[PDB]
Amino acid sequence: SVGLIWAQSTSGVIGRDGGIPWRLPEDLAHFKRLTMGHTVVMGRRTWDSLPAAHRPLPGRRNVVVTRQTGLVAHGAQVVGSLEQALSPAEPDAATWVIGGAQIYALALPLANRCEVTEVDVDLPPEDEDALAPVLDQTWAGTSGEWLVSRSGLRYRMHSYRRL
Ligand SMILES: NC(=O)c1ccc[n+]([C@@H]2O[C@H](COP(=O)([O-])OP(=O)(O)OC[C@H]3O[C@@H](n4cnc5c(N)ncnc54)[C@H](OP(=O)(O)O)[C@@H]3O)[C@@H](O)[C@H]2O)c1
Ligand SMILES: CCc1nc(N)nc(N)c1OCCCNc1ccccc1N1CCC(C(=O)O)CC1
Repeated sequence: SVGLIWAQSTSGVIGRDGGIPWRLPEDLAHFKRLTMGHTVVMGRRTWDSLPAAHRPLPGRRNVVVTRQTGLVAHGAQVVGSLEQALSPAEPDAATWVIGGAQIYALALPLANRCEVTEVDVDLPPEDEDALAPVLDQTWAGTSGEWLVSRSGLRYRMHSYRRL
């Protein structure tokens, strides 16, 4: 089982200036609950984007997809392709692909699940933004209710499964 998990603005932005252009504690907790104890696979730019306190993601096996021989920043297992990242795999549990846009594009054809947090923050897409992948007719989804964060932003979760 391969799942993609991401947070996006309503406009579809996932990344800007090497980071995430909002702060949503409730999404961080959701992401931690879904991924704890599992393998997380990410692109190398996302690895380098993590705040140092959070790299590697504690309690998870951190796999980083790169074309380089290895990385200066410690704590990852490097692989040269998504296929190498995914096999061997943890039994009875998802491997989670946690970004960014390039790695989501590689993983989308292989995935069985997508877990999306939508953040109602007004962020018109800018030229260099990383955007969320678009889901085609092979996906069926359900959506939770709109929630209000302690910081005032409205957000909600969408969950998709391959038909
Ligand atoms: N909102 C969210 O949920 C979320 C989640 C994660 C990240 N983000 C944001 O997304 C942005 C980063 O995304 P991104 O698309 O620029 O980068 P990315 O997917 O994180 O990483 C791209 C890197 O992955 C490696 N790579 C890509 N294709 C490969 C392939 N076929 N084989 C081997 N290695 C390959 C390359 O590493 P090398 O250059 O080392 O070869 C490439 O530079 C940041 O803004 C980050 O904050 C947002
Ligand atoms: C939460 C962002 C997010 N949200 C959904 N829904 N999906 C994703 N793929 C995703 O990006 C994860 C990679 C970037 N994380 C990240 C980026 C910037 C600051 C902090 C973090 N971290 C959050 C998770 C914390 C942990 O889990 O311990 C540690 C700090």
